[PDB]
Order: sequence, then C-alpha cells, then structure tokens
Amino acid sequence: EAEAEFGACGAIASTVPNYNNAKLPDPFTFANGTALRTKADWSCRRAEISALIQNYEAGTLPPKPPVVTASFSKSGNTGTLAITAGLSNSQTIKFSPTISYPSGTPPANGWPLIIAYEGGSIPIPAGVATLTYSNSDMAQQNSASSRGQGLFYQLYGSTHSASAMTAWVWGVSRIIDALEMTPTAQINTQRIGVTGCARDGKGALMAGAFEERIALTIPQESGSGGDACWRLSKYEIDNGNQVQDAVEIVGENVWFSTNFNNYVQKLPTVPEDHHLLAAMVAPRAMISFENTDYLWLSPMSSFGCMTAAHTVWQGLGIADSHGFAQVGGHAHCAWPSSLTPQLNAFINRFLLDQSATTNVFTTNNQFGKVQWNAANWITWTTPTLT
Ligand SMILES: *[C@@H]1O[C@H](CO)[C@@H](O)[C@H](O)[C@H]1NC(C)=O
Repeated sequence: EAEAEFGACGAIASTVPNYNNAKLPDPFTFANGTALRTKADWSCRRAEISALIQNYEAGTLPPKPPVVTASFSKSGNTGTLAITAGLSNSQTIKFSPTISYPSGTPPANGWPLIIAYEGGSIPIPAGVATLTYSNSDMAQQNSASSRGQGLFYQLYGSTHSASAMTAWVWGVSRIIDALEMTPTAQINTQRIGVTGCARDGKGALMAGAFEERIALTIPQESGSGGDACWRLSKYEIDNGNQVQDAVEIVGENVWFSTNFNNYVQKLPTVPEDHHLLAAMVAPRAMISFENTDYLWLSPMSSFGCMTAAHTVWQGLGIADSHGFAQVGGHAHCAWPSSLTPQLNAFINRFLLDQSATTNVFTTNNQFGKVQWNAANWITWTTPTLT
C-alpha cells in the first residue's frame, strides 16, 4: 500500500506491535498478512525484513553519505585503498584497508575479491585477492564498554543507534563504493565475497545480508547472533546445553542495538529471527560453516535456523545457492581440510565462474541435550514463487 509515497514496495513495516509467536516467523507472509507469491515479492519482503531487523536488534543502517572518496597505491603485491567518508555537515572519517593480490596479470575484468573481517579464518584460493577489513576499528567490540566507540561513531555520533555489526556493514558498503570508483585497484566488483570467523562471522553474515553487491557470503563458526536463531537457542539453554543466547549476548558485547535489550526476555514478540536475516542474502549465494565441538555456538540452533532460511532459496528455485556444513573434530576457527571441497565449490562457482556444483547441506546431528524437530519450529509450506 501507499506505493505512490514509498515506491514499488509500499509501506513496509518496521514494527509489528501485536506479534507473539514462539515458533519461527513465516518468511512468506508480509507483516500486513499478504502472502508472497512471486519472485519479485521477495525483493519487497527482504526490504521489510531489513526494516524489522534494524528496528528490533540491529539499529539504523545509514545510507551512503554524500562524500565518499578513495585513492589507491600499491607496494609489491599489497594495495592500500585510502577511503574518506563525510556527511553533509562536513564531518569526515578516514580508513585504509589493504588488499593482498595474486601476482601477475589479472583477468580482463579484474581480480575477484574476498573482504575478510580481520583477515578471516578460511583458506582463500590463490586466484582470489584478499581485502583485510579492520572491522574492530570501524566499531569496537571489546565488551559492553565499547558501546558507541569506533570510526563509524566519529562520523555519526557515539549515541547513534547502529549496533557494532551494522556499523561494520556500513564500512563494507563504503569499501565497495571505493572499489567501484578506483579502477587501478584492479578488482572485479561483480565478484566480491565476504568472510569472517566467530564474532567476525556474525559480522560477515550481517554484511552479506544487508549489502547486495556481495556475491558470496561465508560466515564461519558464527554461533549465537550469527547463523543460529534466538528462539532455538533459548530452547537449548532451557534444556541444559551451555549455549550462548540472546540474554547473555547483549551483556557481553555491543554486536546488537541497545533496543534489543528490551526484547531478549520476550523473543516470541520479535517479528523476525536469524533465519530471516540469512534469507536476506537471497537470491545471492551463501555457505556457512559450523562446529559442533562447542556448545557455546548453539549447534542445533544453527542447523534449524539455516534449514528454515533455506526454504527461501528453495521457494525461489535456487536451493543450491545456499549451503550449510556442520561438523565436529577441530578447534574453533581452525579450518578443517575435510570442508575445503565445499568451500571451494562455492568460491569456484560464485566468484570464479566455474561450473562447480554447490549442493551442500549437511550436519552430524551432534546437538547435545536437544534434537531438531522441524515440525516444532517451521509451520509454513514453501511456495513455488512465480
Ligand atoms: C503488504 O505489504 C507489502 C510490503 O509493503 C506490500 O508490497 C503489499 O502491497 C501490501 N499489501 C497490501 C494489500 O497493500
């Protein structure tokens, strides 16, 4: 409704004041009760999901500011992309991510690139350039003490509602803006991925969800606040698994908005969960990786959450653009070589344009004191969006 004022998607909701659902919110029904039926409907539902996530847990994601400039220099195989961002009131900040390049002549359209939060913890293939993004500089993340601290807040103000992870997303968007105006960086901006591990994996998921120029999203062992769902993690903690959950996470750090504190004890009233956050990547590609050795990561919650999110790609007819691999037997953020084929399949297909098959959806079902029962959490029937 009200398309003449708001555009093609009309008056998307940012709140649902009467919501109360202990199971997972339905991806395929808008807040107003309209059912999704077409693939185009997904674009508008994703916009509504973005507004709901910002309202309840992420804070405000500012749009591109009126000043974004960039200069590039290179020494050896290392480029430095010096970025400046500024507001209409003259306030400016600067940050300078570095890029590690393969040697020699690039492909005609430039190197594919993975934006790696704090360098990431995945093996990046030799034909893909790596941009090291210091997300902690953009928004600090030591503990609850870090609230409102970081370069982002030196631009927008320390009381700005963006969570640290939303601030990190904004920084990624500026990096891509910079790359698109800097041909000498020799990056194929149509083949950019994002990755990070642990808290930086929560960050990478947020980046892929909210920044649509990311072609491939790779969250690694992101746990609670990442590819796990709040409702499922509450079920785990109530049944004796020592998981991270919504209540603890908001006291531990600043990855979520202060407003989320008002909902962590009332999760059924939140008209979203992280299955909808992950689904915001669709129709682009994502594979996330989880580790069952650490109950803190909430293993069942990630499997159930990603199974729920997967229904969006299934409804869009592109199930193989979304992968999930969950295994045990390795240290946190250590990369197990047994998963390298799955990682490379997604990188090869979505960043390197190879005909790799990307049907990856596997778990060992090692969930501790709980089991996954899809009927207790997913109530919707996946439509075939037209
Ligand atoms: C319900 O909301 C969606 C998203 O704003 C919109 O596209 C749709 O037109 C709305 N339904 C009606 C009947 O206005």
